[PDB]
Amino acid sequence: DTDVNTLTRFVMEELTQLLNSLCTAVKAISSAVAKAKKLDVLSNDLVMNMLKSSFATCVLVSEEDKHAIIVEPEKRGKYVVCFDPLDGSVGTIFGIYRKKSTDEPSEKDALQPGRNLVAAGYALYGSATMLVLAMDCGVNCFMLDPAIGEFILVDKDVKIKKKGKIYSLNEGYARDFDPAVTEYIQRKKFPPDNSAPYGARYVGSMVADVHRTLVYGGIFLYPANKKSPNGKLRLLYECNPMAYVMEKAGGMATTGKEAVLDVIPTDIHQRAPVILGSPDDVLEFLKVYEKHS
Amino acid sequence: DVNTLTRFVMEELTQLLNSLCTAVKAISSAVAKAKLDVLSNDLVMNMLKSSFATCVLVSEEDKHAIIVEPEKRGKYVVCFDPLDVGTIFGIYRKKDEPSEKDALQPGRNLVAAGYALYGSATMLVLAMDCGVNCFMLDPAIGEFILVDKDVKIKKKGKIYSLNEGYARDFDPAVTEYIQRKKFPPDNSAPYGARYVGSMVADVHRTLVYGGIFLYPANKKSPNGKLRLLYECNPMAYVMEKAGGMATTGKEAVLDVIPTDIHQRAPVILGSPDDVLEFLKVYEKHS
Amino acid sequence: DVNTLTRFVMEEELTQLLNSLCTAVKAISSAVAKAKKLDVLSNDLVMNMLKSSFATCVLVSEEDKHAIIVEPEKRGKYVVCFDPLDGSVSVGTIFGIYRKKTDEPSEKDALQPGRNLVAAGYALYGSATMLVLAMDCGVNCFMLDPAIGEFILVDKDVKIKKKGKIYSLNEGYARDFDPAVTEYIQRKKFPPDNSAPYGARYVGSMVADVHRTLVYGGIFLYPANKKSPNGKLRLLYECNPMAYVMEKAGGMATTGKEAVLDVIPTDIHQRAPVILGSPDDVLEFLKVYEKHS
Amino acid sequence: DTDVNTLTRFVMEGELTQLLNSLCTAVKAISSAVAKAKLDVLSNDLVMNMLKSSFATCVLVSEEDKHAIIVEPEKRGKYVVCFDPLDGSSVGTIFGIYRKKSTDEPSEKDALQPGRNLVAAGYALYGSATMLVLAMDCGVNCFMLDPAIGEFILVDKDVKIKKKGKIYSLNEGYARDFDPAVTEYIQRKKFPPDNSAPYGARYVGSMVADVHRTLVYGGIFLYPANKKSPNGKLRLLYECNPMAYVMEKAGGMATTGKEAVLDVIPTDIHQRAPVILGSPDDVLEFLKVYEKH
Repeated sequence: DTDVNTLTRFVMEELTQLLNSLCTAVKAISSAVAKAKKLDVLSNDLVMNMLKSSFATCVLVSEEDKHAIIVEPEKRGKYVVCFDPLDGSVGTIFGIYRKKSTDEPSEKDALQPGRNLVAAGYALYGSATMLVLAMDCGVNCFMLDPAIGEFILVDKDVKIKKKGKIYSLNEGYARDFDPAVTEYIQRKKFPPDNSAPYGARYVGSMVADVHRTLVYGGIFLYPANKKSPNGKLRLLYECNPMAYVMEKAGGMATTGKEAVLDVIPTDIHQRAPVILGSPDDVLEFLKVYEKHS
Repeated sequence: DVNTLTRFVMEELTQLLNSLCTAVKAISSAVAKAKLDVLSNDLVMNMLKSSFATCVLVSEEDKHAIIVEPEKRGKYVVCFDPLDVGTIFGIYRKKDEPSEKDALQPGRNLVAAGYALYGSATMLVLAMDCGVNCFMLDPAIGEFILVDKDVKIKKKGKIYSLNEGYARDFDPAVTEYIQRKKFPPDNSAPYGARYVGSMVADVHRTLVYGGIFLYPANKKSPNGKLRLLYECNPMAYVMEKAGGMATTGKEAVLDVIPTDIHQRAPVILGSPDDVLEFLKVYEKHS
Repeated sequence: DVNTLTRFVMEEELTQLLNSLCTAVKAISSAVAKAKKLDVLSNDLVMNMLKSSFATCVLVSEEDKHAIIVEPEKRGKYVVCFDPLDGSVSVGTIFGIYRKKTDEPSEKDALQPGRNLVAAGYALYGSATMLVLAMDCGVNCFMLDPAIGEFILVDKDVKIKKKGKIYSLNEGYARDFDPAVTEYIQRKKFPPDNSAPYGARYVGSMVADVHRTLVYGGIFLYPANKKSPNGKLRLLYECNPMAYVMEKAGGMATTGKEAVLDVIPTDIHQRAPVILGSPDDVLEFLKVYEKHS
Repeated sequence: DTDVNTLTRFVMEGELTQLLNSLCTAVKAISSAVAKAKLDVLSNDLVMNMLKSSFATCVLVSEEDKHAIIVEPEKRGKYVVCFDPLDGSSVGTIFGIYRKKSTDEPSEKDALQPGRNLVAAGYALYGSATMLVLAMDCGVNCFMLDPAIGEFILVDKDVKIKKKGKIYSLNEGYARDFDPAVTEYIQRKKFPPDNSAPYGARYVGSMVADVHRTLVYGGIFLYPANKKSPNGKLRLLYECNPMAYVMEKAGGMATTGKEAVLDVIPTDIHQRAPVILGSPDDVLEFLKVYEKH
């Protein structure tokens, strides 16, 4: 009340400037969402302009642009940012790297594995706007307080449930499942040990589904198959930030054959399968997966 | 200049809906800055009573019907779910001393029904005899504003919506229908699946995008799980007034005659082609 | 349980009229916050809202040369005189409501003395939007709660202080004041009874100055001057509503010769001098006025 | 809308940015609390806590606290802030920012600089819209709080005051105590020697509102010395100096009657100073009369 605990204060304990400009873009997107393809492009412009104006970034990768944006040298800082400004048509997803090579900034500075992330998270636009921010120390949830236009810390050092009771994927594409996913889903509905079957939830928007997985536990799947052999979600600005949040909350995220965060990308827009969530549920999937390998 | 819900309704019932809108705005605010369903129940009850338009009030939260004190008594009976997130409501004219039996009317008797959905924006869908209209809460001025007139649902959709987690307990007809959605026999494209787990959100998506929503009966749950009076009937009335369908499997939800205010009903609703297709599967398999 | 203006009115057609007026005030409040053109915007809002209420037949506004006659299908039994954006920081809305007292509605129905008022009040657009409503039984204050978009009862049966310590007028017109005003003002600064001089306040917007007078006591004057020899403020939709609020709060409102509320108007835009506020202060002014006539 | 021009981005063109960012947070929180209404002690605590957390300040002087606050060494930065957290309790917040001049341990004496040494100064005015006026070496800029996104947005660049206004502003209730020069100056406003139009009078009674009107419409604002108060009534460090700085950067004047407010060398953090400020032609006419006495 008299000691507002804002995201700025929490992070202050260049990166502060970066995240402040991002919060400004998230608040503006939140407002534009509340008063509603056009919104996609305007969200992108907002995030690009705010991140450039922070003096903290040198390379920006967006879902909207084929090539990385290289920041003008007068506005250039040391961070690389990959973002999805309006995921789900909703939310915003971001991942922040430190530039590693010492040469002139280029698309290659964004090709780091998620293990190299300095900070990642997402904003979920709903009745309230929530911002989940993962850093090395752990995961913290902030809520936009619309009265004062600040993100307030509301949940510190978030940890995901060890085991969940919800599974989340688009089962309408069952005809195309690889056998491992088919059997894993069968075990959730027909538990061979006579325990209670899992409930199914699928919002259809990654940020909402992932957020519910974090808060309530369970598993979220956007898996590969013979039709989409690398999955559908984008590694740099969807899978890697979500995998980083999950891992820092004590969860897991795998493509099925390796940790999402260990994939070394060659293309800023490459896709990745992803299965993430409560560690016991992801382990159970990886166990069914290996059986089919 | 400003096309509010009250103006639409005027062109007593207006006083009832005005009081309901006040409760809905208060709940919308409480949801945003979050026992919450107990607060929400009190809100809707207190405003409905203060409207001088109601006599019998049925809520998900109260075991018995609330009878309105005679000073504040009006003509209408209201069944509502204050925090289903969303708010659901159904409004009947009474027809004798007001009592719990006045709420035991088939949904066919509804005068008005609809729901509020609390998201990034707060939407209110209102169905009356002449159709369905959609209102958005403009928080700048605190009024529900007309944004979609005479809403009709698509004839056929591309989404099916149910908790597939319960598949082991499914009725074989539901099992068969869902199988045809994923593995279409006539070589058409499979349906997508969506299931939020919140009935207002799932029904609203069905109204807007088209498709089918199911919370059907099985042998563990022969009457389904949703409540007829303050969940199924209002949603069914909205669906029918938008050119869609709502069936229990055996009959139209709106034609069920309740005997208890908390009784459950199976519900299958949405686009008419899709509900008809389910009914076809339902005929041949139990 | 929420104590709204519409609930208060119902427990005491007038309710639809006041409901429609509240919607216009809420909309004006928002346009003021996010701001000539606003004058006619606000007039349109009030005109359209009152017409759609089905409760009015004759509408008089500052912005319209002649009285508006409501189309027969939307007609009701009430006459409304209003200033939609008085003072156009500090602005407000002023309204007075009469019952039509014959034949076909026309301008003459608006020409009743303020004594005949059924309801009157004002909205003050500040950091909070306040609505003060006067009816037969007294004055009540409502605050707009923006979280829920309703006017909430905040002060019941408001009574003005018997004697205040603030006087309020534009002393820039000192050269044009008649001798009673000059002597009265001089008594406020140099009290012949060794009491403490009054403070002076003058915002220059009638609603703000009158609301301060109501809440803190004192006296407000807008006498005639050389360029405004019949007074400056408009009798029908400025002085009469404020005079009715004052009298219903136990205060007074005079032209000098007689009660504002007893003036019988001849023209819908005619002006009046006005002295209003705490009864001891207005009585002291009247004693000076009588001495000079 | 996609290139939001925030106070932050204007100031970035970074300890001063951090300081001003943290001040903006307190101003937004105060703005909301005023709208939803011990407010001055709450406001004071909010400003102190935000300024402390900024890591940019070392000495804080508040209108509310007898003694200066010395910032703990771990949160210490180079700036000295004098502020009036809720002036008028129409209300506003006033601030003046200095750079510490000294290698000595931070103390009350670091706040005893002439206003000529200010790095930044200004005020927030809470109303229907919340405005922030910021004066820096290069001039005066006005920002409007956009409540949709919780950011101060640049709405008017390089503000200049009118050369001559038509409004004078002071509390004429104190007339019995006026120094003869103020008496004569005010008389000339009402009875102009040259047969020009008399000035209008406005006096809200809140310094931020009265000064802001003076800035926007021109004219003159006076809280002068007299025999009872030889040093005026308003406070030099956190009222007179910030307003004098704003005025001079806008092309106006601000005098005690004997010298520029900004050139007074303070000896006490709470000392008073007379202040006469506003349009240059009007202040010069005041100084003509004051010299005469």
